[PDB]
Amino acid sequence: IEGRSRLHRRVVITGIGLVTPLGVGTHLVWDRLIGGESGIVSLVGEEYKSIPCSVAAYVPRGSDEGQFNEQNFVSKSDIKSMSSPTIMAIGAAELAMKDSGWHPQSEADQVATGVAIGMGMIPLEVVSETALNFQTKGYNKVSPFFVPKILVNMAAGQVSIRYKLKGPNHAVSTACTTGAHAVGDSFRFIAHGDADVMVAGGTDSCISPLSLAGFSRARALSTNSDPKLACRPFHPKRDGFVMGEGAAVLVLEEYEHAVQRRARIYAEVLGYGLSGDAGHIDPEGEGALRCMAAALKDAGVQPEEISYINAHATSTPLGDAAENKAIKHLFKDHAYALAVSSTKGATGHLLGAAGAVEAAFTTLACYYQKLPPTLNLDCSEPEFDLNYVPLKAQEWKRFIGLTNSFGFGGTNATLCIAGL
Amino acid sequence: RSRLHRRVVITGIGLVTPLGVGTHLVWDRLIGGESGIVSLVGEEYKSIPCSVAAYVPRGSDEGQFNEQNFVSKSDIKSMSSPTIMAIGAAELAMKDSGWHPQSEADQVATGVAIGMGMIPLEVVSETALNFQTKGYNKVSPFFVPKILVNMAAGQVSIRYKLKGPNHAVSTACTTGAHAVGDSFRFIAHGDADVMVAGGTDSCISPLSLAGFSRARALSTNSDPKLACRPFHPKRDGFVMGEGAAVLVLEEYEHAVQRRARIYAEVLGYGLSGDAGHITAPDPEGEGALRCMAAALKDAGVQPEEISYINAHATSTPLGDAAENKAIKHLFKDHAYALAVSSTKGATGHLLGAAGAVEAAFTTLACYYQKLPPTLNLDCSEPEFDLNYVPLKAQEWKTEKRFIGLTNSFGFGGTNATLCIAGL
Ligand SMILES: [N+]
Ligand SMILES: [N+]
Repeated sequence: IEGRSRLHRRVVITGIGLVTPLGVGTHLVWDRLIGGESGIVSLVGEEYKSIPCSVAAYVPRGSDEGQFNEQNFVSKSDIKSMSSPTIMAIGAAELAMKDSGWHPQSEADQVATGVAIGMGMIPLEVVSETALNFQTKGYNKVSPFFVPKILVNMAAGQVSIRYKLKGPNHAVSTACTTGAHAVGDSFRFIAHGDADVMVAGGTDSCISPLSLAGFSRARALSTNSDPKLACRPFHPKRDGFVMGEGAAVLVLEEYEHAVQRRARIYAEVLGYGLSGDAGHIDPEGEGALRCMAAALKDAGVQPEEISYINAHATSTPLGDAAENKAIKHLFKDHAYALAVSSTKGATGHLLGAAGAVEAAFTTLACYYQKLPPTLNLDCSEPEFDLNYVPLKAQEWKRFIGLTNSFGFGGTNATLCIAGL
Repeated sequence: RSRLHRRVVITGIGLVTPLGVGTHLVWDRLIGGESGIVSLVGEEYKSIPCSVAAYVPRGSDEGQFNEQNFVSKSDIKSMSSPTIMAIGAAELAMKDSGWHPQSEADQVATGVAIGMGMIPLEVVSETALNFQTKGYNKVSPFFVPKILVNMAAGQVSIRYKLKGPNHAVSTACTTGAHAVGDSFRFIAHGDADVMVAGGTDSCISPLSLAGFSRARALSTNSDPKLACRPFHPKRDGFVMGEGAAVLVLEEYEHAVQRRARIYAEVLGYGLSGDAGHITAPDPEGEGALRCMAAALKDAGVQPEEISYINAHATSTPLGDAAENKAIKHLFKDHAYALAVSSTKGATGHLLGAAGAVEAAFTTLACYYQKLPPTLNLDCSEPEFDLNYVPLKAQEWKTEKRFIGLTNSFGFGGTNATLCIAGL
């Protein structure tokens, strides 16, 4: 009546695929990130005069190495029935499986491999254009692919079909927290015995006048016209986030499964914490504290064992300060022994993909024992007195990291990830 | 390493459906063989092949949905129709459960997992027009919240002080089952002691119905009395419904200590992907077989112990047959000794809420040991030779444990099954 004990398995990360404003491809992206590079640029197009915002972080497109070329992954015929985020997700999943050396062929390997890829927001423009087409050209001009193009779970569905992944098929949609939940849920499915491998992550492409209008009106997007300075987490002059686009996918695998096939293992997922603010759609950051605490409890590790936090910090006056507070309250005097950085200066806020790209960055920090910098942080206010890895990457017991994702609607998640 | 896997029970249900509002009222009408499927009305729906749907009945009578009972007039303009229905369903579920967290400890011990299959499309297109015409300054600050899938779970959490795990899935027709299954796993794992779990969807509009008709998913039958008929020779697509279902899941000892009324125990949860087609089901039903088997394995139950299956069967030619094939394959000779029914003839297909409403029906089936019928099933092809509880409700008494399955299969080939049992 109190329950039964069951085997709870260890879970590792063996592959990473990245489609980001810093570029495409695992170690290329990590190099640029560590080298202090950024993908934030000025918005181009006449359609953007209607909005106060003038910057964003785009995925670089083209045929050079490190650029995104859709035609490498999908046919011209597929591009009509798939949204841009779905295409980005297929690219990232392909690169992740290649990075892992996992290409399931047998029925047993296919059924043992699932997919958990989330999306924060559906493609607004596709809905917008179809509505107008329906109203002016009639029913029979609506694409038969409209529904399959606009469902949140379609990226996970398409990756499953493309790579014949037949295990659990799951898609979360929790705004900025989306990518973190996808990795955590996958971790849990594997530990529980539902799958031996999970292809997990997040994707989003929300850069459009309407989307940016919506976010400008509902939250704080920076109005800074200088793309080199717009996004500055923890900085006195921070004034809102910068929208990015992209997809990040990780291959999670049961430990003995990985060892048996002699996979290269980046890191171990130790813990997963979740909480709700239950406040507003909190300057003390209580929700953030409870979520980090939950991840520590899940991992069975003490606060003093943590050496690195990849912060959610999106460059907002209230948000960055609340997270800083939650960190200080939880870690107390140990807060001064660890390092904290936000990589959003480099990628922008990738929304649905943010938690996944940052889980990948934390995974690589564990692997390389090196910390990506917080860009643009040349000074700080008294309350910001921690080591935020300002400007330049730093070299760095077991290496244990946390990565935080806090989303619209008060939904919070933290992942605890460690070196092996 | 081994870890404690706690037991999880259902202590409250709140239903907002085309059959009406209020869990036990809806159950009585379902068992009595009622349906909420009606004809569409208005020039707005001209030119679209589908002319039927299932609406939540609105008004101030018993069993009717009155928005004002749950959200204030000013709060309406800040949230979508699905969000409002989820708030209503959640309020009813927590009232049914007798769970209303007050202390910080009870608040942090209680989370929310409510999903949505699809955001109402009309807010996007209307806002787009408003933005193109009146400009930036007239775009609502609530537009983003209205189009985020996770906003139902967020609003329910704020409104009811739920500070535990805050989670939202969006897996089309499988949404509601995932929300319940994920909550089960969170409780069993120790992340929360109580979860407010379910699904909501309210997206019957010209554009949505045009979309699903173009994908060739919907019934083209103009007769609402006959349009939806799972397992029937003349089935020709599903009927879109709307609504919300919320269930209160709770750790077993937690429920016992407070003397909660316990409907049923959640035993198991299984998941799979067809990896076949983005909208069409695997004709072999291999995906369905796999998530049912996975549910039984999670539950520690043998096929021969299952007495009832609440089928996904939405009344499509290929879908219904593929599921029938999966049950026959998995259960073998025992397929003829269990009962299977689809309640979509009564509620329509509630999309994001379907897996949650049908988890609720399966739970009540366990509690009452009575099986809701498949409507409109007056005859069948030779391949449909099982007991589909045709037309009229059946009592299902056993001296052994009543154990049921509920299936949800969605676009994208995403499958889930829940295993729920009497106590
Ligand atoms: N993060
Ligand atoms: N079902």
